[PDB]
Amino acid sequence: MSITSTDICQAADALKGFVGFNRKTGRYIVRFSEDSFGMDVADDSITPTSEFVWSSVRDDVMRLGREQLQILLEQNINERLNIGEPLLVYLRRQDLPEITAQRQLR
Repeated sequence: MSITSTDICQAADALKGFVGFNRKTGRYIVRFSEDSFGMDVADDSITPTSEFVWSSVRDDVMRLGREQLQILLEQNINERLNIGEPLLVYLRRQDLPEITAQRQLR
């Protein structure tokens, strides 16, 4: 339960599932079938939680918003989404203050 190494950044990829806002219960829920929702859910609101935690502030520069994890906390299913242990600790403290990912080809 201690803070991990840079691998913490990679553990953010371990999270799996497609989260979407259902108008039936009126909440943001996670499913594994994108085909499950018809016209009751906006497809733009359906996003893989893997990339949902990444907030692009530039083109190729994304910042990890750990507050996104609180939305997963609403679901309360840690094993279902597969939240890494580095992610569990990241909710509290961090090695990298904000996990930043950027790729350039210049």
